[PDB]
Amino acid sequence: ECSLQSCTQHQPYVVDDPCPIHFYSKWYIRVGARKSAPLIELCVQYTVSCLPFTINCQEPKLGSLVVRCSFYEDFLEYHDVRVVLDFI
Amino acid sequence: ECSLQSCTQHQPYVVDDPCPIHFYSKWYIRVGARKSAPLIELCVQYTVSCLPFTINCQEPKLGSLVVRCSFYEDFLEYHDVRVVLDFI
Repeated sequence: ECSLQSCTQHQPYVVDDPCPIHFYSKWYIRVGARKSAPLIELCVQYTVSCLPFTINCQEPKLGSLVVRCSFYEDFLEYHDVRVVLDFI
Repeated sequence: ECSLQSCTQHQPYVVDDPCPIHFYSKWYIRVGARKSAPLIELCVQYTVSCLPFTINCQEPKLGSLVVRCSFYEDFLEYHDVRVVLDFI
């Protein structure tokens, strides 16, 4: 799955949670455009705040933002959602 | 809306139509990561075939592939869907 979000470049932006309502959230940065790339977990200048998760509206330099969604709190099954931005 | 498709880099790939079933299709290349960017219409080396629409599995150099979907043949209302690839 994939999420297209619009924001103003180089300005704070509260990222809309692409996961279904109630689903638990983990935010990552992947490396390269490659299917199985390593992930850098966020909230364990790009990152602005973690409460709520807000960023400066640009693409990170080494990968593309990713949200890990799960129906369960400890992620028995999870689904990833790439977050791609375009600039108004 | 957005579509994440997996393919093998630098190899022919038949793009899966992200539009709903039956919806009419126009394929474009936008310019830059900017919301209102000009569009280059395809099927009026990246492009491999138009029947069915197949490409070489990479990101185009100046923008990101886009599909224009419409319930009507002459596009009274249309919805765009960005196509983003990752590489297995």
